Amino acid sequence: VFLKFVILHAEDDTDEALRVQNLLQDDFGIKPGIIFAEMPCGRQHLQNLDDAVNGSAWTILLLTENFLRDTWCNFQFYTSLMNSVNRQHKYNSVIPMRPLNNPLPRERTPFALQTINALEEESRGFPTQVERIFQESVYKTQQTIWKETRNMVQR
Amino acid sequence: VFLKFVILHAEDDTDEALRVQNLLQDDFGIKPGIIFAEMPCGRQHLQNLDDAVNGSAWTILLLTENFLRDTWCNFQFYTSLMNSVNRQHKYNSVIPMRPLNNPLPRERTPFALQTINALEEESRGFPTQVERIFQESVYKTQQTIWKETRNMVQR
Amino acid sequence: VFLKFVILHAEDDTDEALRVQNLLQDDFGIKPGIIFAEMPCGRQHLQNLDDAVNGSAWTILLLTENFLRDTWCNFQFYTSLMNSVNRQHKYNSVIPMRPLNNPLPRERTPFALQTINALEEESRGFPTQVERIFQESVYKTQQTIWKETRNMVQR
Amino acid sequence: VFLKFVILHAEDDTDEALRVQNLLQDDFGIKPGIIFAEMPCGRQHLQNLDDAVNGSAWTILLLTENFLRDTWCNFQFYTSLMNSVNRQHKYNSVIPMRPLNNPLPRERTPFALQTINALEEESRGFPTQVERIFQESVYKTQQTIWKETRNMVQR
Amino acid sequence: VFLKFVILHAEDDTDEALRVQNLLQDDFGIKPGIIFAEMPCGRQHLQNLDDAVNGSAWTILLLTENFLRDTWCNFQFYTSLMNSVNRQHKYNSVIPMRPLNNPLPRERTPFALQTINALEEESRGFPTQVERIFQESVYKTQQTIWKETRNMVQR
Repeated sequence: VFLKFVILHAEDDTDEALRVQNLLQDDFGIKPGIIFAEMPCGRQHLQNLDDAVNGSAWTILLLTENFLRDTWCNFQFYTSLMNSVNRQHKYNSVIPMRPLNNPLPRERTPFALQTINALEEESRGFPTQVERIFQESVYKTQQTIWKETRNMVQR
Repeated sequence: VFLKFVILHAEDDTDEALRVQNLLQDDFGIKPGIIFAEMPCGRQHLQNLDDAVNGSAWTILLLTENFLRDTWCNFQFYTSLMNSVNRQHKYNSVIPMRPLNNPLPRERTPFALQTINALEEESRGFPTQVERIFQESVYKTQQTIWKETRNMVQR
Repeated sequence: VFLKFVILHAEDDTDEALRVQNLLQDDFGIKPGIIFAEMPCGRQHLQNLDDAVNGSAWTILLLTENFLRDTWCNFQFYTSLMNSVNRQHKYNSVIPMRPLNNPLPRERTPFALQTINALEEESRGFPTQVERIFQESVYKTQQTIWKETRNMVQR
Repeated sequence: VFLKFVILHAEDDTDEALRVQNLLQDDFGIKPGIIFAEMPCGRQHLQNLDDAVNGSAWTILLLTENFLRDTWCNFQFYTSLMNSVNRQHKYNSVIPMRPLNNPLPRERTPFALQTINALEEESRGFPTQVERIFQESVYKTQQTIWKETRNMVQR
Repeated sequence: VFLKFVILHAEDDTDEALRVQNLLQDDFGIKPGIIFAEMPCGRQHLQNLDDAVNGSAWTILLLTENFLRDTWCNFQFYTSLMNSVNRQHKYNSVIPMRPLNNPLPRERTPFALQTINALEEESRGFPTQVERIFQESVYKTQQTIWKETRNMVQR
């Protein structure tokens, strides 16, 4: 399995993540895709995070007003940022998007996100920019590598 | 005999274990499966535990609010954890699941369980994640080995 | 009589038990202490086991390579494990220690022991950890109770 | 007892841990401090881990080239990470430090560690940064709480 | 602690940063001051960046020929630029200075820096312009605020 998109969320906002997940899968037909919670039960969350980073092309940060309020949440996506930096194959995989439900405002955004275009479903821009960018060839390039990039790990 | 699932329970909660056992067997058709109490009478509980660990693919921890309250109960599943660690054939066989009847809360969970996805029949997630995971091939792989893994013990 | 330590051994290894017994008594001055064989002649072994469990603070499992090879040997220390679980006064009295002479290896250890720190005279650790733990107050606490715990049985 | 530092190590590297332990204790006078192996014999390793987490101010990860190669080793420090996240009293207690003996290289570091400053005795930086940080008041603050934080557990 | 100056550098050029740091501290007596590497060990680099931005009056960009060659380096000082824009208290705190060791040439400078006076230790100008500008009152103004600006954060 390899995902077109993965949503990172706080459990308080899983309905929003789902809603987004639905919107992503349903409207765009962008499937398969996983939210952090679904990852195989009975395993370590950390290990699933690492595997999840590998298994997803793009990495959606559900920028909910209190997404930052829980410390470990800050820790989790930090590693994702590095992974985008580390591997060309994941370059810009980390997609900050303000939710509809209580988006994080610009007043206090962490500067790191301020340096990046943070999207929003409220905006006219989001769907056209996704359409223009999140396309077969862009995904095809990523997955084609991924599979062989993990065959090495299974030989 | 080899089990798809084995439930570990405290005698105070055997009705819940049964109910779960029924739900598992009845709804999913996941049969055969045993709860700790049923193991052959007249034998040592410890020895049955060891054999039970071998005889079951997955190992359900009935995380009842007072499941931890009895010390030996803590001892019992500790060994199961090791067995998951020890043998690939039992990797993640230990499935922490909060019951419906007075589940153990997150306030005081033993950190070890906190590191793991603990399931719950209250959740929307549990049945779909089981369906996606607890499937013929996954069980087939485990049992196929088990039988020969014990023929060695009976030659 | 109440013992600081009791050694459980197979007759094939009594020299090792003795050697250990000597080392324990001689080096540490930890006296008195008994090995399973010495228990009063002409009595039932089982009954001596029960009394021996009561009469000893700590309970050394001479983990010789074939200590497990004789079935009843497995049965004997099983009851000791329960007694540690049953009585606070005997909590952790059961001390698995790999001998010098052909210690049981980690390859096949019974998982129950794997969950526990099993000591070894080969290690640098064993003597310092004993010194730090097996001390007057720890023993004093146990014996002080024991005596009155059996006066009840003799009134 | 409460420790200024605790070293987490794989048994293959205990000499390095010791050497580090010596260097820490001897050069800086930072005493007392324990390595994972020393924890009271005859007890469960897991339980000692939990108590060890409580008993130490700082938590040194002996990042030896094969420290990650053993799975349970990965599991162990995962819980420590959470404990740093969970309790302010342990904030940043988890100190990743590359050993002298075959340090883990940056080529394959687990991203989580990549997000953190990992120290190294090879560097000019390590001793001055410790001196500037690991100081009476910082330790005093931690221990002063710890003692009362466990008096609650012993009342 | 509050710094007169902070140097931002790539690890390949730490000797230059040090040399500059020495020159700054030694020649001008401008102390204390920190280079990016020194920030407290065991913490997140990003968080230290944010705190470092607050803790320094002026922010030296070690414009080494390959300072831009590493992408995240570009990201880091971008946030600093904003902070100068955001807060009057940090207005022009960001001081681009070409090093002695392989300075970035004007041929390919990023236009943003081209709009700004970029200093150079090779020039006659640098020391007199620093003397005329980096003076007690200018620093006094900044620190006096800083301290109370963080008392708000610690009340």
